[PDB]
Amino acid sequence: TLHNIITDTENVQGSFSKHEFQAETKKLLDIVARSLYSEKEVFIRELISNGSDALEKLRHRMITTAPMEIHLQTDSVKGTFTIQDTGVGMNKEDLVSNLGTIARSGSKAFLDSSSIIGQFGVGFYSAFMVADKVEVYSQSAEADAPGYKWSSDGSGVFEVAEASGVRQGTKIVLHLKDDCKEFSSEDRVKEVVTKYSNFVSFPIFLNGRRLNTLQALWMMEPKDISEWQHEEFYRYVAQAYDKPRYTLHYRADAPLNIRSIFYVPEMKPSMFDVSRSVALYSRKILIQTKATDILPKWLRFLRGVVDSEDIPLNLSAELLQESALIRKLRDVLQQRVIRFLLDQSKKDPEKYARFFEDYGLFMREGIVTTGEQSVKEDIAKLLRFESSALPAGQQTSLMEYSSRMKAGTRNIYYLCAPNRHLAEHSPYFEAMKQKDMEVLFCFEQFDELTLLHLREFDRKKLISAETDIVVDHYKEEKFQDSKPASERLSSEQAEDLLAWMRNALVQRVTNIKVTPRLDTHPAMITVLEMGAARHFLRTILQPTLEINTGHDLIKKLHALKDSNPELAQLLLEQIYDNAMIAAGLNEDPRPMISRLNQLLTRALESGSSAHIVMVDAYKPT
Amino acid sequence: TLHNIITDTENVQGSFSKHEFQAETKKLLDIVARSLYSEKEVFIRELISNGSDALEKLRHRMITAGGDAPMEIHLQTDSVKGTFTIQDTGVGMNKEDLVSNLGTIARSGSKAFLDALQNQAEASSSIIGQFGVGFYSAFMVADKVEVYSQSAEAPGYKWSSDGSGVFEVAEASGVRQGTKIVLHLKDDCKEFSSEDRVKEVVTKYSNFVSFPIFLNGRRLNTLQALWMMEPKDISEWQHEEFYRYVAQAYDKPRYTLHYRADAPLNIRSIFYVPEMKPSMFDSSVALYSRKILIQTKATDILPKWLRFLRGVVDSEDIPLNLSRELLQESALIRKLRDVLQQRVIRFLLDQSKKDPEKYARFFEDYGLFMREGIVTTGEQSVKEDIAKLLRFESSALPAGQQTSLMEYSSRMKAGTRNIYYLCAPNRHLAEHSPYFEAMKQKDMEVLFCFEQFDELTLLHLREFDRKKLISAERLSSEQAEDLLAWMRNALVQRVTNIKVTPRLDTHPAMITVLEMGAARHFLRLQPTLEINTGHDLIKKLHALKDSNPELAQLLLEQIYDNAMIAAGLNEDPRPMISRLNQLLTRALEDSATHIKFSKRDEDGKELAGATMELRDSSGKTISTWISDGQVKDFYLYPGKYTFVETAAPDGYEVATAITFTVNEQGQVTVN
Ligand SMILES: Nc1ncnc2c1ncn2[C@@H]1O[C@H](COP(=O)(O)OP(=O)(O)O)[C@@H](O)[C@H]1O
Ligand SMILES: Nc1ncnc2c1ncn2[C@@H]1O[C@H](COP(=O)(O)OP(=O)(O)O)[C@@H](O)[C@H]1O
Ligand code: BEF
Ligand code: BEF
Ligand SMILES: [Mg+2]
Ligand SMILES: [Mg+2]
Repeated sequence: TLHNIITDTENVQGSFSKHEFQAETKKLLDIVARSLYSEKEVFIRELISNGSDALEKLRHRMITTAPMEIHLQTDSVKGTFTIQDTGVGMNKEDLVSNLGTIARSGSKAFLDSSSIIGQFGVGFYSAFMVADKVEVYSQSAEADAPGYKWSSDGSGVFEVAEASGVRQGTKIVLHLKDDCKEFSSEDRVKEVVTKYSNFVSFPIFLNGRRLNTLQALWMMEPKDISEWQHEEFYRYVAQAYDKPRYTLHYRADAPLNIRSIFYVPEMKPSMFDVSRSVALYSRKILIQTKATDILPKWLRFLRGVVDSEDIPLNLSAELLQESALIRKLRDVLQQRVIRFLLDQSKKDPEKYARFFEDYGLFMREGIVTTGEQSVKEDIAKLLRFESSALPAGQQTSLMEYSSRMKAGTRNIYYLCAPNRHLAEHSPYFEAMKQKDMEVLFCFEQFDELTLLHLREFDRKKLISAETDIVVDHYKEEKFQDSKPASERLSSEQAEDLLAWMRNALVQRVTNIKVTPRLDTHPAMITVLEMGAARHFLRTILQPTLEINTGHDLIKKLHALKDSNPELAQLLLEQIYDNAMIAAGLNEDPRPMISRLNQLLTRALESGSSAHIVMVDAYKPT
Repeated sequence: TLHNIITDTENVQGSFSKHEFQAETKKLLDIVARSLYSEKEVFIRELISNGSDALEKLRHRMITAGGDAPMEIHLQTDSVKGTFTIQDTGVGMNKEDLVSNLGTIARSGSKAFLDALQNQAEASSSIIGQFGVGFYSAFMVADKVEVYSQSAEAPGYKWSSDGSGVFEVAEASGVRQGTKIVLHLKDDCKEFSSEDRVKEVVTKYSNFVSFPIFLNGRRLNTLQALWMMEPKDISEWQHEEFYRYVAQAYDKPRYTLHYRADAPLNIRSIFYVPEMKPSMFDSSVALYSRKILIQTKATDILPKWLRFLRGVVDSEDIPLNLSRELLQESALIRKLRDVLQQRVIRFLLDQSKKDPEKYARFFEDYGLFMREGIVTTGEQSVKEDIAKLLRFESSALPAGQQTSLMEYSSRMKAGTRNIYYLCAPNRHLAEHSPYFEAMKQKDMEVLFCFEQFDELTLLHLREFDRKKLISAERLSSEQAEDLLAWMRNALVQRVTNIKVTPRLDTHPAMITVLEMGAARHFLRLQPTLEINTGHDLIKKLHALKDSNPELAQLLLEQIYDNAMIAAGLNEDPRPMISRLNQLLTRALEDSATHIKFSKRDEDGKELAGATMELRDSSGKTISTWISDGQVKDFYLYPGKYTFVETAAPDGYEVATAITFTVNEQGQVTVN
């Protein structure tokens, strides 16, 4: 039944020889040049990072005055990229051991400055991605040493000679290959600096002009950032022209080190873009997330930045193609954002209402597409509704509903209608008012779908009014009519009428019934799973028609079936249609307009009238 | 104002030494085992790739120096000891090859083997390894690695290391032909001694590896790489099954494209379009190379608008990043994306011919993707490529029938080069557009674009076929004028115009709109109601406005609402139902009493030309008019009034004023 081959069979014979690992240097160089970094442009990042590190080491040495800066120069005529830093520079032994040895990083021995970027000992070789020839001039700041020129074609060997006129620091000259002339373009080189190296701690000059490098706001003390600095920084990170309506500046080292700023734009989101967002950093250097989480999909409306020292970097930079503790970070961020937004609702409900109006669709999306019930409920805390127990216009929440529920109660009742007036005057609400439960009023298009997917909240089942009305037939229909029996059809009249209606609506309705639960309305359509039926139509519903035998229209229909039978049927058809529309279960309303106009004319029938008459006498002469 | 210190101030002084690049072996091992891959689980991919390569070399040897051995990769987990073991029955390694290949970073025996083959040999395209580092991925997850290997030539060996710069080699007995690798897993990596976990990783990366893969004596990879087979030797049921696997889906593909080509690059690929339409409540095309997963969500190979496709793309010669989970930046990959874009467009176009019906359903479901593509791309040539897939309706065609921009370009009058469209919520609002009524009479055909984002699509399209798209953008004569003047006051802030028109027939009124752009924002407004003065409800409305003003208010409101519905401008009439019910009950049951006034001669025939006033008991003139040879209607409320003749026509005597009373019961008396 099983096919295995692996067995404990092997035994060592005699002694072992010991060996050291070695390297195929030529092929390592090729790997760094062609196979290590997925984008050619990052040689700029790597060289700037090296210059920044050389400057940090000098700064640190300076404590134990001169300028500390990084210069870039593009010669589009000579096809040349030059970078020069005023840092510690390198001696002969340093040029040989650090530059000449792959995976050797002098920026490690440096152990006494979380400012140091360099780690791997390969970044420098990225120059050979874009250059036939690389020359290095370095002057190890120190009374002893002289200058040096380091030189290589990138294959196999390199040569070093003593040099004069070498300024303190290091200059590196890239003779660009014809493939890569784009990096002798000033506009091109500028694009790259501001992409990866825009938060570097020393000034960078490009062809004599100082680049507008920035402060890493996310690393700084939240209380020291003014609203205006956030406005500006938002515009930078979101590449936007408006300002944030909310700003969340979150630091933690709790489960994981986190330094982050999130913004909600003041603009409403584009509906085009919704169907068609935060940057990830470490050590002030950009790190890529294409095809990665950081935030869950429903929080893609947020803009801003996340930095976490617990995220390891691969040898290139990207990495972000993971699920480890990213999934954790994402869960932490989601929780914190929900808490932030709940707090904004407390502070300023009216402002939150505007937020919810503009961004609520993201919450609904999040509830609908999550499989995790606890997450659905967390996000659900952000939803807002009106209530039958609160004045019109006043927003409430599932939490506040829960806190008004009497000790006995175990369900949350809701009603979805286009607006406050229609909900308040809904036949489904009239029926519910005979009970003493609070009803949530939900006015937005996908609120019902949302609550259907939510299903329950804090162990309380969500039930639509329409559903609850149906369920009550299968319990005690112990409800009394709104009007005394004198204002209703007698039983004999009700039965006679119903039997007529059943014949007139044979294959349109499952059954027809009187209900004591209506007041203003002549009838209503009921369906057990009303919400799901409404949802299905967005592309027969064993519907029940329930009539109010106290309503003027119903009573008139009773008469009409024996006086103008054809008019009675037209009326009946219209009452059903009106109940289907009120139920939200109506197909195209256009084909009913014909009947309605016809009905309207036949209903509306002048009379006879009283005449006052004046005679004009003729004059004589 | 500039600051530069870069100057040619250096000079080469004296002689120079030549030095060879070196390599810090210790640190480099750490880099592979720590800082190379996004996930630790990837050591399983690498070791299986190596077993596949070993097997492939053995298979190649036996073509020529034939012999008889089964070709298999075996994995074993031990959850008590915390070990992961992989064994292949491939070509194995002698002592020299263990020291050379395993002991030297970036040395690849498999690469050398590849370089010596005829490019035509099958092993040329199935050997995976290139870099000579994949093996060091074991130290990511293992404190100790043991390799037992027995070459196919004329002694077994055990290679052993902790991964800290040294390794040991000793002779070993009992080693089976091939190679066995035993990982003693780190404490934080013990999950790879779990069978279920290892199974997840094997199926993720290595499910299509050419050789049988066993785990704890059970076979895993039962899935053959359909994209490498001849399109003709694959059945519809194989596609359905493969689709479901590769898309993780449960429906069938509505469309299947099996594309092979050796052109800009080796391509073996299969694309599917799902049968199920997508929505809000919510995999991609995967990238492979030599049957191994590179990216579950391929990024650079397709344009974003084709993200609705599922399936797989495999290329043997696509340039891989060292991590094997990315592609290098490449002009070849750019060309590939362009080629695929064109192939899929070509395929969908062909499908619109073979079955326009089916393609019509496809365009309804996925058309938004095409519209997005046209808006987001910057190449005019490609915009017009994707635009060949668009369907609209036309002014020159019946309702509900689709046409392409090409078919429009077909029918155009010989002396013209302009594409006229009109983006409307619906057909009614289109056919009755002022701007379109222009193009009806003198000019000719207009595209009707009802779908959302149809507008900015064409705006972004700009130009198609070297041509330019441009948006083309009873009751008497005084009874009616009276009615109109009343209507403008009850609907003061609902419409910006009220007209009278002779169409309608069955319809008492219709809504028309000038700007379609507005109407969208409205259901995203300045309507124009137009009245049929021959319609019974309108003539009823006319009569009730004075007689039963409150009833005529409901009726008016209803006629307006009914017209907005008939124009598709109000899709959810819930706001009107309570009112409509009031209208019905009141219609089936006025306060003002109808009073008809006759001015006559001595024979009792109606007399024109008399100036008349009606005044109330206070003396106030309520109304002044001239008799015109027919009866005059008034509607008065309870009180006392007087009809006064203020001028008689020439040759007639002025009659005595007539005083009358209307009471609360609607009965009238002359006093
Ligand atoms: N501009 C510079 N000035 C001084 N030292 C430098 C400079 N650039 C590189 N180095 C030295 O060379 C080493 C190698 O650089 P690189 O290959 O990028 O590795 P790292 O990851 O250490 O930065 C560094 O560790 C540093 O000691
Ligand atoms: N299971 C095996 N059987 C025989 N040879 C192997 C096996 N695994 C690895 N090798 C040899 O070791 C070399 C190093 O493997 P690896 O570091 O993955 O580099 P590569 O990219 O060449 O596969 C291979 O080129 C191959 O010659
Ligand atoms: F700049 Be080093 F390679 F991290
Ligand atoms: F498996 Be090798 F490093 F490509
Ligand atoms: Mg560096
Ligand atoms: Mg390998």
